Amino acid sequence: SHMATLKVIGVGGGGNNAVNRMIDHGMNNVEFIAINTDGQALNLSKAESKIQIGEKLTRGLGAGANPEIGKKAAEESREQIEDAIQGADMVFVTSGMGGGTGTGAAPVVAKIAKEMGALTVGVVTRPFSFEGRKRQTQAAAGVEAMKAAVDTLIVIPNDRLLDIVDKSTPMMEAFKEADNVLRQGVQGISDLIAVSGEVNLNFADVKTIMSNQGSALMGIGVSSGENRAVEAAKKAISSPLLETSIVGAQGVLMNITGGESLSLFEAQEAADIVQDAADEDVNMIFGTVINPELQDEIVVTVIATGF
Ligand SMILES: Nc1nc2c(ncn2[C@@H]2O[C@H](COP(=O)(O)OP(=O)(O)O)[C@@H](O)[C@H]2O)c(=O)[nH]1
Repeated sequence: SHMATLKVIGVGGGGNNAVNRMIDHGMNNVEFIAINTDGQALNLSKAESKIQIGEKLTRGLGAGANPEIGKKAAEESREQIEDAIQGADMVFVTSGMGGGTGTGAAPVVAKIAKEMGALTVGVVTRPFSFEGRKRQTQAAAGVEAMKAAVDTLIVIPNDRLLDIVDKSTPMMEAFKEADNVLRQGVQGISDLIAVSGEVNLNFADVKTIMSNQGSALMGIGVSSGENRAVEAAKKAISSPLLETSIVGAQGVLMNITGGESLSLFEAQEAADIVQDAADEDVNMIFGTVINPELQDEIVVTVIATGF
């Protein structure tokens, strides 16, 4: 076939939560896998594929906050993990850094995926500041292990969630907003992989921009009316949740989707917004897709790397 296989793997409590919320929202052409030391949380997982790691180590009661326990559980379940991953051309590993299962096992899962040739993308959170300095330091070590294990890594500091809520936004909704990064990135990459464009981008272009690239920005912006293209681009590159800014980006995959009214001029304006915002000359892998069922709506998908 010529259709890449995409899998999303949630490791630990936060990653399993992300998996479950993405499933609830509705995702179609992606295989979800849940990996955990916590048997109860895994029994509540909506993922079609489930891997309880560290069963003898932990008896399904969790790894605690020893990254080494989660790491050992993952390494001891390597074969199960590999069998679950087999067939994947692209693998998204999502996890909450700080704990023992995510922080320790997500890099092992990512390394396993990377050594099977899958384009391996990490989307991990850092703990809130109020969780303390030891938690944040452990999260940092986990983030560096992730960087060493993945093709590219998106970090979402939980503190940024305090910048998008008002005083009454339910925690559930804010966590759904954090998960939207991963979900909308997966959906955009999927659509781009699948849909032929007037300037065509395929999976190999995604690899070009994301293979062995370290830190990354992943964003999407939708807009309508006058100045829609510029505004969608600005939305795409200006997410308050992402640690990495677009500045200093050396590579960028950029796709623009619109109706049949999509003008070359406004696509140029969007690409200029992105190319200038980097404050650098950026290797842009650029694409355009005409979705005739859109009308006055323009969607700008951006993936930046090279920091
Ligand atoms: N955004 C978000 N962050 C989470 C969620 N659950 C946990 N976290 C964060 O991830 C860290 C690790 O928690 P968790 O994944 O449950 O620990 P582990 O499963 O033992 O590795 C926590 O300290 C939180 O900062 C979630 O549902 N959403």
